[PDB]
Amino acid sequence: PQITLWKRPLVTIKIGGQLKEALLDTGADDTVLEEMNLPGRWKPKMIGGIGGFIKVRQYDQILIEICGHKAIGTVLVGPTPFNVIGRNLLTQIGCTLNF
Amino acid sequence: PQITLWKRPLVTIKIGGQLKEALLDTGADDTVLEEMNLPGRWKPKMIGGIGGFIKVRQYDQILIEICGHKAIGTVLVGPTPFNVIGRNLLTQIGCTLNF
Ligand SMILES: CC(C)CN(C[C@@H](O)[C@H](Cc1ccccc1)NC(=O)O[C@H]1CO[C@H]2OCC[C@H]21)S(=O)(=O)c1ccc(N)cc1
Repeated sequence: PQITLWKRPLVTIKIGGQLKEALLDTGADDTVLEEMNLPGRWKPKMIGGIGGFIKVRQYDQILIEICGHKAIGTVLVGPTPFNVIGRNLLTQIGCTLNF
Repeated sequence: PQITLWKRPLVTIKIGGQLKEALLDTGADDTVLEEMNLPGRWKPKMIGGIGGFIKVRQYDQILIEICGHKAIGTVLVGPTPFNVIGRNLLTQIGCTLNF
């Protein structure tokens, strides 16, 4: 679909069999989700945002479904203000910016 | 044009008679630019993201040219790691997400 930006580009995602709301975020390299239980092993990592750096749990090769489109990649879990879908997954679903 | 998301969506912008590089950021409500000494009045503001909040100066009705597309609106100025063009101006240049 084509998504205009008059309001936040919020979409429903499916991860770990649960539905959630997330923000399509072209300014994010990586995908960062709010605290949640995800299966599989994870490694401690750090990620930096506008306000500094936070501790996150890095899950690799996670299946996420974004508006029906499937992606399999890295998901960082930690104290983010919002579920953000970053470019690592936006590329998988074939997302581009157009003006 | 069409901007893919393999790499950061960096574009050249023109603000206050200066050329800068900035992210086209669908995850930013409002445009935030690295510290610069714009003339005119401003209002204090705090904006938050990953890592917490930063203090910024809110200027209104600032003209910005993004890849030849002119826009005018709110520009926040502060110690951001990156110039980001937010939805408040992305809508003005006709920018959409497409997948
Ligand atoms: C977290 C979002 C809901 C909001 N952010 C925009 C977002 O695109 C930032 C924009 C951004 C980009 C680079 C550096 C700082 C902030 N990206 C970001 O935090 O990404 C992190 C996860 O992937 C990594 O890649 C970049 C940093 C990491 S934000 O920078 O904090 C922000 C908040 C409010 C406004 N008006 C403008 C910007």
